[PDB]
Amino acid sequence: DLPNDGGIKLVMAIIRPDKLADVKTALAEVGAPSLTVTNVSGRGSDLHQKVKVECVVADTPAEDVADAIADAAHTGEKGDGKIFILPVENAIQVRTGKTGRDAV
Amino acid sequence: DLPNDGGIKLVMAIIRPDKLADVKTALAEVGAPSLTVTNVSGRGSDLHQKVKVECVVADTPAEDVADAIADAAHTGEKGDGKIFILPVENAIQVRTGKTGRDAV
Amino acid sequence: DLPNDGGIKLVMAIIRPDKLADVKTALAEVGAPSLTVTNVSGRGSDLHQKVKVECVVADTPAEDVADAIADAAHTGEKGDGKIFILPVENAIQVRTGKTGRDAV
Ligand SMILES: Nc1ncnc2c1ncn2[C@@H]1O[C@H](COP(=O)(O)O)[C@@H](O)[C@H]1O
Ligand SMILES: Nc1ncnc2c1ncn2[C@@H]1O[C@H](COP(=O)(O)O)[C@@H](O)[C@H]1O
Ligand SMILES: Nc1ncnc2c1ncn2[C@@H]1O[C@H](COP(=O)(O)O)[C@@H](O)[C@H]1O
Repeated sequence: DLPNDGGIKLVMAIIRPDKLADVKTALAEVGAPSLTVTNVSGRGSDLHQKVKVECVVADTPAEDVADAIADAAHTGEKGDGKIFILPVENAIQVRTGKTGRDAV
Repeated sequence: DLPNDGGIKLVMAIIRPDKLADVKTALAEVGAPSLTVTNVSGRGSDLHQKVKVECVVADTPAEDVADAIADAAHTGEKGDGKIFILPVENAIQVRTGKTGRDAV
Repeated sequence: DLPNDGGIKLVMAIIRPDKLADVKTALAEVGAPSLTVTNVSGRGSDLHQKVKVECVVADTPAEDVADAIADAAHTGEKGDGKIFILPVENAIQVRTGKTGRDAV
């Protein structure tokens, strides 16, 4: 019935640093603006600089958030990166102590 | 019977950098001192600097660890952050090769 | 039948920075070269510098990847770190939009 089967998901993307601006805009547009960003490096297949974007979601289908990130991060060249979806079992809002999907 | 249903959990917190000291103390007090820290930035709702604290736990209830972090990280102002709990299926101690919940 | 029960896994290692070179080589040798690296700090049991290595895998058994990392990261001294395995529910290749285990 509910998005994400009434649960919580972590959308974790590794993308090109120069695409972060467009990804932020895409996340806002899809209604899930919250995100955490980490400077990382990697290789697919000397490491290349990338950025990790993490969005924990509940109200918004994880697949919709992943699509929004992927569309904005895309260039068509090797090195564009990947998005992964992981399960999250609980969430706690530090300011209030509120827990569960409504804390996300 | 066992804490965390006899399994392993990742407690992942995104908090204010200035609260890391108190969070370290709280983690020690609750008996789960091990942690990994990452410099990150984010927004909720220009990114703001935050810190990610990760604690993989087995012997200590994940909820107790989350509460300890949340209490120490709290200020009452927007920007205090969030704690998320994710499942961990296995753990390996590099020094010994020991595996399972006892490796955590 | 398939590796990882036909699913996807995240292998997340926290190791000594000076072992990253040997870990990269070990990952290539085991046939799972892709990785993402993060500068982190931590304590087990003043934080010490460590490196986080993340490998999302499907075709290669997660346990085999963990063993490869652990062998290369090992020194025998306290501080060698840990490897954790987490479930991943989906993967998307940004360049192509391809999804599922074949996107990993
Ligand atoms: N299977 C994987 N596991 C971990 N990180 C990955 C994986 N695939 C891609 N990455 C990250 O995403 C970046 C771009 O991937 P790619 O477009 O496949 O070359 C890499 O440099 C890594 O940082
Ligand atoms: N749903 C979320 N997903 C990812 N990161 C989040 C989320 N909510 C909060 N954060 C992180 O936590 C910080 C503080 O959150 P807040 O107190 O909600 O403004 C943000 O700047 C982000 O780094
Ligand atoms: N249970 C844990 N949760 C989170 N990080 C850990 C844990 N155990 C070890 N670490 C990380 O791994 C590093 C080395 O661990 P150790 O060899 O146990 O002292 C620490 O400094 C932390 O960064």
